[PDB]
Amino acid sequence: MVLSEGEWQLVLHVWAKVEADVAGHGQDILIRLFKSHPETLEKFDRFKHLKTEAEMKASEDLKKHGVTFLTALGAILKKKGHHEAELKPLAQSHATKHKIPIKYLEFISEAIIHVLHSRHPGNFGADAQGAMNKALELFRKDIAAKYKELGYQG
Ligand code: HEM
Repeated sequence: MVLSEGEWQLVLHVWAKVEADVAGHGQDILIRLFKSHPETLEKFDRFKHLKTEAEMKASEDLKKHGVTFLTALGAILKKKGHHEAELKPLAQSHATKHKIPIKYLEFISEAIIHVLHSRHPGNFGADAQGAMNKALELFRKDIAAKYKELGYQG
């Protein structure tokens, strides 16, 4: 699939706001993911033991990982579709080291869209949400094809 330049502008316009508080957004997103789909928390051997949302908020480690994850996703969205290099090392680790099924990438996509809707309603109307959703669908599609080349799932 190919986004238009007007669709990438809606995605990078709301991302510019996210980047004013990277740690905050990375933390909200992971917590939302772990609350909504608790099974995903099991894939993190470093966080697995956190029992409540209050424990998750207080975790400095979780907050450091939210920064790492969001910064890597930002770098991919700023490429505007030309992200092949950035996707290779990410596909290799998530398929072979971490073993993250595509279904979980769909769950985190849902958590990203929930948090931006919540924190940025004026910049995340229907058209902006449709463009972000396309950008994450493009990312999931490319990653799924790389997973299949690497021998995982498909
Ligand atoms: C937009 C999607 C995602 C991005 C951009 C992202 C990026 C990252 C990055 C940059 C790292 C550190 C380097 C590496 O190991 O590759 C990482 C680590 C990891 N990721 Fe992801 N990731 C994504 C989705 C997920 C999903 C949905 C899960 C689990 C449900 C997941 C589980 C992990 C785990 C288990 C690690 C290791 C954490 C630790 O022990 O250090 N990732 N991820």
